Amino acid sequence: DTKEQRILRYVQQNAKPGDPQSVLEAIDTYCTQKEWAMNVGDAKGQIMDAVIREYSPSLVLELGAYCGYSAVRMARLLQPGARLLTMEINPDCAAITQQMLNFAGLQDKVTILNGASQDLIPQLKKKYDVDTLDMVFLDHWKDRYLPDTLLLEKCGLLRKGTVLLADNVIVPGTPDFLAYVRGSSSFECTHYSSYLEYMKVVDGLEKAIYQGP
Ligand SMILES: Nc1ncnc2c1ncn2[C@@H]1O[C@H](CSCC[C@H](N)C(=O)O)[C@@H](O)[C@H]1O
Ligand SMILES: Oc1cc(-c2ccc(F)cc2)cc2nccnc12
Ligand SMILES: [Cl-]
Ligand SMILES: [Mg+2]
Repeated sequence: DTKEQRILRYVQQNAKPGDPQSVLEAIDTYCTQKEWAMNVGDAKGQIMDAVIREYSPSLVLELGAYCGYSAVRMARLLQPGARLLTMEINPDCAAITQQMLNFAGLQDKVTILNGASQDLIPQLKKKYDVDTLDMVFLDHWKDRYLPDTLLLEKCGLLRKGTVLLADNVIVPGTPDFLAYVRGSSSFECTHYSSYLEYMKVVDGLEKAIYQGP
């Protein structure tokens, strides 16, 4: 089996169904003690929690689901009726994420889209009945942050005030995206310094609020 399957099995063996906090703790324990994995982690997760609570988004899009850690993190803090869409290109990870959210009891708040963000983003308005997004969490391959941001704009999915929150802007880094949003009059940017998941290595999140065309 794979690392991702081992994470899911550990959660099933150690966490409580319907208890998102126990799911997050089980994942963080496994990934601290057994095998490192690219979950956003508790340090950056706490910053995400604070941002989610501040903005109270009705509709959030996540790019990159992996095992569902960040989806559980965000979905547990959404207000009643608010929703998360998450895109995952790896079908095995899409299935693991669905099962993780099922285990956590958050399945009615989340839709997991199996496919590449660049193929799914253009279908959000027609197939998934999206008008505009309130928040986007970018946490997929780093070379897609800028192209997908530009694609979201082209597709009419951003509104004045849409909050982009980008993981890993220091490590591994996303140089084109970070330079672009910080240089653009269409974004108001703030940097939140933190640490790489499960490591004593500096990382950070960038918040970039869309200002319109
Ligand atoms: N173009 C794309 N569209 C959708 N998912 C993508 C993608 N490129 C990479 N990915 C996925 O992005 C994930 C990065 S890891 C995501 C971690 C997750 N947000 C968490 O914190 O828990 C991987 O599972 C990878 O398969
Ligand atoms: O949070 C992350 C961390 C890393 C990563 C990998 C290897 C290192 F050495 C350091 C950091 C990669 C990621 N890819 C996609 C989404 N999130 C990632
Ligand atoms: Cl951490
Ligand atoms: Mg990340």
